[PDB]
Amino acid sequence: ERMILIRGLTRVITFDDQERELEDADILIDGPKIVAVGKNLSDRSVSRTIDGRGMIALPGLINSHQHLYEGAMRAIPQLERVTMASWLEGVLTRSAGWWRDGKFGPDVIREVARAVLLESLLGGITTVADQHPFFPGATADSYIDATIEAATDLGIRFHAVRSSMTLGKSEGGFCDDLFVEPVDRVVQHCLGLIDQYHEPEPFGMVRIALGPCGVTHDKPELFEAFAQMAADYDVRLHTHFYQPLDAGMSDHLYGMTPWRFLEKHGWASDRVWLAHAVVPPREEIPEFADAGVAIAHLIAPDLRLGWGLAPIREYLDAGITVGFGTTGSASNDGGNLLGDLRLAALAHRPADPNEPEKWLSARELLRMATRGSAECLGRPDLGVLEEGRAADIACWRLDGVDRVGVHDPAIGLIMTGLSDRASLVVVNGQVLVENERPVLADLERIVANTTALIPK
Ligand SMILES: [Zn+2]
Repeated sequence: ERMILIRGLTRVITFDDQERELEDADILIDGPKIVAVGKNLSDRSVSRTIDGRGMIALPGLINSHQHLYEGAMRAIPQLERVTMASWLEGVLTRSAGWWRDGKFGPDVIREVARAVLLESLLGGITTVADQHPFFPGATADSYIDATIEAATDLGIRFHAVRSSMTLGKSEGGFCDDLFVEPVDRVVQHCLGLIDQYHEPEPFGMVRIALGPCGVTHDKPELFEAFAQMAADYDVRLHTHFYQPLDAGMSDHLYGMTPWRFLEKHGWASDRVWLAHAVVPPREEIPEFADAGVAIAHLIAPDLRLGWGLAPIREYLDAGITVGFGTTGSASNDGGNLLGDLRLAALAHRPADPNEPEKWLSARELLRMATRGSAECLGRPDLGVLEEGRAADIACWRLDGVDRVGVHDPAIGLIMTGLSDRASLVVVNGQVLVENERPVLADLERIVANTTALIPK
């Protein structure tokens, strides 16, 4: 009261239940929450007014699938053109080698996370779900502590997804037994993280989720423990889903499809969101919907790894929640969620060359990146510019020379531009970016410090 007023925004995209948009309108903020969205709001109890003229405001973008530690693994010549098998082997080899050489402990990961998460804020991303699977040694080291610390320092909203690779090469697994933890170690560790960090209240800034790498990378016992843990502590469940080699490997290991696996081990529920979902059998999609599972579309790695086009239109037709994410920077290789939406806008269209009404629109993509992702993460308090939701807001300027001649500013955010840099970004009511610059973080100092720590 002590309120913040963003006045005169040229366009507001709400993604509320009526899909309202507004022009020349205001957003009124008090503490962590939005008070009003509308024309000519009162500045009676306002301590600060921000000039929104020439900007478009959206809900803060929500990256429902990251791997922050991979920020250290960008643009590696040997991984430029690689199929999954070679790629995965190259990432595991590097994370294991750097770690054993003392170059990749929680303290390095903290600063790599700080850089990728600051990038995220600067890209208009106000919540990130990071899935960290790398816990070498005889004790679960403090990598998630490190990412939470970075996220907390920056003030970005954060879901830490505790991942693993519990299926050993012995038992038909992919990875070296250095990455393989006993299921009880993983379960024990997750219990402690929930107790220490999880903020279940509305507008909570740190949440914990439980996330096996996959149906063919983790023991079915882990899936069931997590299903129990999620019901008892009311947290959510995350895993990869229907990557191209999965159906065959699942059949080989278990004689069932990946979806049947999930059903059998307690994961066919509305506690679950699923990464990629590139190549499910079409017949199972109605079952996804009936179960209430959510799907995060990840166009950039699906393309980069040569996997192709997830049936997103089919998911939307079926009423399935669709969110959006970047995955990690070893398979993207950036954290630029907004830019990746352009990739999706365009790459999907050749699959349906004569039915353009099937193509994903700009507004559908922006909805996936905000409300959709919010729903993946089970956050009814995010992803929507309306009274009562979190004051998580991302705004871009529309008056650049590269956006001249744009007729619809929302389509324009996808279809035009030299830069995806946000102008104004608010998280939990706190202004963190203004004039395309961090207001509390030392951008240059963060770059210098993290750069020095990247393994060479
Ligand atoms: Zn992933």
